[PDB]
Amino acid sequence: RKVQVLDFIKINPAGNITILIDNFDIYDKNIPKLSEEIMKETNLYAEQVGFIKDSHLQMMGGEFSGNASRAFASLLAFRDKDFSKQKNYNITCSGESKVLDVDVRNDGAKNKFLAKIKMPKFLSLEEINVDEYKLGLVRFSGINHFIFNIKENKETSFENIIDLVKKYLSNEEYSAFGIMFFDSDNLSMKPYVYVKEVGSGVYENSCASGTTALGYYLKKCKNLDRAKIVQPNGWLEYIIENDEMYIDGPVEIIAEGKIYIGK
Amino acid sequence: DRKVQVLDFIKINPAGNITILIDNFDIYDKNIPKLSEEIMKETNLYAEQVGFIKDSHLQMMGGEFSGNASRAFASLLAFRDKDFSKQKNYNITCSGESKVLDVDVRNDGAKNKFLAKIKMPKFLSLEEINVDEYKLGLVRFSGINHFIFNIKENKETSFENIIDLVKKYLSNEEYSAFGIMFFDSDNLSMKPYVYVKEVGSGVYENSCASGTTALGYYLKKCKNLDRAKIVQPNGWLEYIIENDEMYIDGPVEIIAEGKIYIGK
Repeated sequence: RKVQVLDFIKINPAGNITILIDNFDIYDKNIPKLSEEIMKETNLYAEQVGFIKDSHLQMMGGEFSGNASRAFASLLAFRDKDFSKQKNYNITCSGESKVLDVDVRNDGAKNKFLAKIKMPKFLSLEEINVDEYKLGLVRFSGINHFIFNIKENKETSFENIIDLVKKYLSNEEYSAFGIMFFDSDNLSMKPYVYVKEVGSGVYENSCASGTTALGYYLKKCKNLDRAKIVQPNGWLEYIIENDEMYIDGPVEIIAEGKIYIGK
Repeated sequence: DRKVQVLDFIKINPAGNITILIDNFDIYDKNIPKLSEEIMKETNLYAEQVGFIKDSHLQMMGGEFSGNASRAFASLLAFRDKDFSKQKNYNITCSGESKVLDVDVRNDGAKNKFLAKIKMPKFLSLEEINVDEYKLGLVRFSGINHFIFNIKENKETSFENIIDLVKKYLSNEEYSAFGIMFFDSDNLSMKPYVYVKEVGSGVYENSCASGTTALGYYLKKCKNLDRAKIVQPNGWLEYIIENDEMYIDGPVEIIAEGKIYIGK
């Protein structure tokens, strides 16, 4: 059979492992099929994958990803003869209609960077009481984040909550949701993400949109304007300024070259 | 204090035992262990083991033999041989193996897919142990001692129960490592459980060529089974006993290659 050779760049945006495929039809029909192949452990590993063209980033499912957009912005600095310490890069991403002005700065090594990006605004902020648990609820365009504060609630297993949430959205149509298990003693967060297609949960290494939900929620409930939220395999800082949300974090270009898959 | 190191990498999938081979590097660098450690992280290029190439030699990150890695190296040689058609034998060497390794590489469906057969080290001991209520066929080797367990031929048990029982065996025996081949005769399946004193914990590998070898030896005595294809958690390897010599066959796919950037 035919082996298809693609141009790849592997990047670690604060643990949210991203692969970017270059010189590829960003609107190819088979993108979702080869994307899951690119991500398996039996191939190059990845938590997400995108297909770049000029200054656009076409995610595998037309979704917007703050972490992926920051990886793409750090890649343009990596490849820019003129980049010194700081430089703003304008890009576009599927799922966001506005041009994104990403502030990229050097973070030590030439492959290491720090990328800040403007994050979408929330559509609603509710504080909900489900059964005998308090939860935070932040509704975005596409995904609904839930904030479960470990300390502020009684002892329980995560699994009980993932099920309880799933019960809350029983009579509510959604494409995906997220539970941000938040530990106040540490200012840490374990991001959870269910989606309809996968039909199963996924504990991520870091979740940019989830950190904004966390951020919006700590702003309204505790008057916290910006903070650094440590996550399973990385960290992200949320910044609220002039009523605008921004997520900053580290980024690192891992590897670059060719990837051989079937056709 | 900021410096990027640029290495040539090849990512291969020898029956689920993800391998990264580094090319054109000093295979006797002091920093090899630390470089292998960072390259293996999930937050980096992912890998279960790292090798370092020099001509026809493969230098594993610690100086130890790996049948899967060697199979991956040979498959790479075939990948880069413009004259490889459908089958070709390749002569290579591997750290921790005093004898040259003639590897039989064959096409497996495409230019990146290969079937590679390799000769494996012979066992140093073969014996049937009987702990508490269960029996288990120890097949020792220079490095690791594998503990076969036939589940169809044993009473109802828990995997963890056995693991503990075996770990208590090894108390009075100095062991740098040990493994447990959970073998199911009905489906010819095998769950390779491994343990290391340094790690202090176990892992169920996607494949173990040396464990399939141990299984094969015990099956040749306990059944007179000379060869069989053993399905594993994320891959399959076939064992072939021939002229009292152990071979391991299996698939190897070339995943990717290019450059990797590591700070120093």
